[PDB]
Amino acid sequence: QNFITSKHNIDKIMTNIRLNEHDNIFEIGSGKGHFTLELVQRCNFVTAIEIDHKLCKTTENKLVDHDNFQVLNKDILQFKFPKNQSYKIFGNIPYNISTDIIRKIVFDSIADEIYLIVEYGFAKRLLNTKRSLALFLMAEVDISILSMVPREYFHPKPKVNSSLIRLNRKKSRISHKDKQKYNYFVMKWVNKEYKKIFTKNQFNNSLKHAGIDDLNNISFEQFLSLFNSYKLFNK
Repeated sequence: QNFITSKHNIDKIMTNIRLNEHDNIFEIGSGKGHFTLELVQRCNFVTAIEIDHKLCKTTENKLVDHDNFQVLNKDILQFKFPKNQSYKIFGNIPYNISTDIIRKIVFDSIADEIYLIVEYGFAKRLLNTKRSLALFLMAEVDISILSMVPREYFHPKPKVNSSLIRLNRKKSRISHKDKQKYNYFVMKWVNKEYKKIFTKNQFNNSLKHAGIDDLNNISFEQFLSLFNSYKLFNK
């Protein structure tokens, strides 16, 4: 629900999306095909993943004059993305499953660049180093809010505005080796269960060592410093 159908608005949004003629794209949710139509004209090939079969049909009808696409009536959460292919993602996604979609495409796909339209508050949370999802994502991708999408652009009109965000894949900051240890550290840190990860002395030394003077506001680099100190203290 909450589709964007004004061509005028669609163009303004596409203006911030820098996908090119040679990129293969996976669209999360096709809606009635309003963005799908733009993507196929802009990009090399588009694979739209849509759970609702009627929408798949509508999208298909809207793109009748295009050949560089396919619509798959599947569940994004169960979809298996390519493993030896360069591709990007775009998605005007539902708030209710935003968290699951993003973990799915960031942790279970190798898309090197992802463009998503999410609620304004959700987007802000993804950059908040006090939250676990943000800390897990920042180890795999860089995140940036590109523009604000007014709720008037949607229908039904949501009660809050949205944001167009971009996630860029980068070399993981956490080795596959420190996976479990990182997951534990993140959770205990966001829950402020400091005692389970640092003795009082290690805690203070780690903070000064990371240059953190205000616990209520730490950069991701500072958090990584903390995780590194955590590793050192524990063999």
